[PDB]
Amino acid sequence: RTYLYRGRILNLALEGRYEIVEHKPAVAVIALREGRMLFVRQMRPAVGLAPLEIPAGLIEPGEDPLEAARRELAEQTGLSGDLTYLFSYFVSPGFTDEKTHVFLAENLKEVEAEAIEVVWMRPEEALERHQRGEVEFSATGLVGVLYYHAFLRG
Amino acid sequence: RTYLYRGRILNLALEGRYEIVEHKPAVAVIALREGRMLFVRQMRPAVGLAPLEIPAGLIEPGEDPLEAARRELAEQTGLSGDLTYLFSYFVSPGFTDEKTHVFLAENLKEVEAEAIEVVWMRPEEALERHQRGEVEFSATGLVGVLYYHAFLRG
Ligand SMILES: Nc1ncnc2c1ncn2[C@@H]1O[C@H](COP(=O)(O)OP(=O)(O)OC[C@H]2O[C@@H](O)[C@H](O)[C@@H]2O)[C@@H](O)[C@H]1O
Ligand SMILES: Nc1ncnc2c1ncn2[C@@H]1O[C@H](COP(=O)(O)OP(=O)(O)OC[C@H]2O[C@@H](O)[C@H](O)[C@@H]2O)[C@@H](O)[C@H]1O
Ligand SMILES: [Mg+2]
Ligand SMILES: [Mg+2]
Repeated sequence: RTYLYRGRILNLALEGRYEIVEHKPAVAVIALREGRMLFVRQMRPAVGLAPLEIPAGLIEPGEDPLEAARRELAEQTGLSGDLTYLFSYFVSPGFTDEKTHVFLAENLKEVEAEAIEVVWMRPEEALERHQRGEVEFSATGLVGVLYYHAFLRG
Repeated sequence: RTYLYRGRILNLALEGRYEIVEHKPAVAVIALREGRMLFVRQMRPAVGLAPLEIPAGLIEPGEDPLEAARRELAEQTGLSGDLTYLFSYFVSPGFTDEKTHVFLAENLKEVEAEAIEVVWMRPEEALERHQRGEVEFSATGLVGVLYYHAFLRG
C-alpha cells in the first residue's frame, strides 16, 4: 500500500489498483425521549447541505468506542445518559475503512448548556419528511430511524 | 475546491481546511424471500475482510438509481424483480459525498446463472452472528437488517 496523501481525518492510499481512504473509526448515539429522537444537523461541506444525523463523531487517541460516544453526546447536545453498545458497520467498505460503532442512550440528563443544531424529532416525522424530499439522511440518521421502528416502539 | 487527485471511483479535493472525497452515487437492494434476506460478500481490500452487504453498486453514466439497482441485482445475483424506491442516505457526510439510494425488490426471478458470494440468510441470524462478533456489516447490510425488522415481519 502506497500513500498519496496523509491528512487530518484521512489518508489516501493505493493498494494495487484499489484506491483506499483510511479514516478514523466513528461512533453514533441513538437516543429517544417522549417519542422524539435526538437528531443533529450541521453544514457539511462534503455534500453542500445539512443532512439529518444523530450525535456522532470520531474516536480520539486513547479513547474506546464507549468513551467517544459519551464525549460526542455531551459536546454536541450537552447531555449524558446510560449507554449500551448496539452494533457496528463499515460506512462504505468499497473504498474506505471507516467503521461506525452505534450506541443506544437512555435516562438522558443535561450536564452542560452553535455550529451543530439539536433537532428533537419523532422518527416517524423524519421519515415522512425524507420521503417528501424535504430532508436528507446521513447513514447514522437513517440507522437511528430504522432502529427505532424495529425495536423501540410501543 | 482544489483537487489533489482524480481517480477511478474517487477524487480527493480540498475546500478550505476541509478534506473532501468525491465519489459516485450508489444503490443497494433489499430483497426478502421465504424469510431469508439476500446478502452478498466479497473481499474488500479497504477493510481487509468480507463484510455482510446486500446487492449494491455504483451508478454508471447515463443510468438513474432504479436502472443501476436493476443492473447490480442481476450482475451480482443473477436475479431480477419488481423494485420500489425506499430512501437514500449519505454514507459519511463528514468527508465524502457518496449518496446511496436504497430499493426493495419483490417477486424475484432468476434471469441469469465468482468474486461475489451470494449469501441468503435470515436477518435474525445475521444480527445474532454480528452480535456474536462473527460477521461485520456494511452500512447497506445493516440498513437491510433493520429495515426488515421494522417493516417486513409477519
Ligand atoms: N477502492 C476501489 N478503487 C478502485 N476500483 C474499485 C474499488 N472497489 C471496487 N472497485 C472496482 O469497481 C467494480 C465494482 O463496481 P460496483 O458495481 O460498483 O460494485 P461494488 O464495488 O462491489 O459495490 C459498490 C458500493 O457498495 C459498497 O460496499 C461500496 O462502498 C460501494 O459504494 C469492480 O469491478 C472493481 O474493479
Ligand atoms: N472533511 C473534513 N476534513 C477535515 N476536518 C474535518 C472534516 N469534517 C469535519 N472536520 C473537523 O473535525 C471536527 C469534528 O469532529 P467530530 O467530533 O468527529 O464530529 P463530526 O465531524 O461533526 O461527525 C463525525 C462523523 O459523523 C459523520 O457525519 C461523519 O461522516 C463522521 O464520520 C470539527 O471540529 C472539524 O473542524
Ligand atoms: Mg469527536
Ligand atoms: Mg456497478
